[PDB]
Amino acid sequence: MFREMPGGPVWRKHYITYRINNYTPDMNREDVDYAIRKAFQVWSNVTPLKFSKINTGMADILVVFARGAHGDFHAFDGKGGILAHAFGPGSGIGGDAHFDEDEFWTTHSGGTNLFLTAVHEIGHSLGLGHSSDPKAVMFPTYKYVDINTFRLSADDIRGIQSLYG
Ligand SMILES: CC(C)[C@H](NS(=O)(=O)c1ccc2c(c1)sc1ccccc12)C(=O)O
Ligand SMILES: [Zn+2]
Ligand SMILES: [Zn+2]
Repeated sequence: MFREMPGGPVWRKHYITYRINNYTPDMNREDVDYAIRKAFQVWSNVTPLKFSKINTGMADILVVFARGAHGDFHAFDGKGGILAHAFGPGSGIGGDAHFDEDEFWTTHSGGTNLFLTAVHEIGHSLGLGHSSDPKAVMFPTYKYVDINTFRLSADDIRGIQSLYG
């Protein structure tokens, strides 16, 4: 009762497209796109895939930020608890996930880093289950650092390598 698995854009588990039809009026909107472009790269760097964003149309997964609530989902509980969410990516209005802005963000980091989190969120995208504790970017602030200082560990590399490149 869920075998359904369609896809409009280049969907083949190999290439995943991401589109941001919205951001949030509080910080450089470009800093939200740039880091997302540098984030999807972290994966291509260690994978022979190709993730690209279309200027307009339908993308494998739609990203949208908001605060308080946004119709979809049972609405965020507020600041705390969860920091992000991700629904089964593959169904029509399913991949079009949304990020919880109910918290205080800052491109300068400090609070909740969206960059480090970026690579984490994508982890679920590639149906990547969770590990035990291999100091993976999953761990809370495994390596809290700027976006240009972002670096993976040999342990986090032992998880993805499971694909053999
Ligand atoms: C959605 C939720 C159940 C869970 N994610 S989480 O617990 O919200 C979760 C897990 C990892 C990280 C954050 C939030 S915030 C952050 C900053 C830097 C690096 C890592 C992370 C999940 O992995 O599915
Ligand atoms: Zn949402
Ligand atoms: Zn995770």
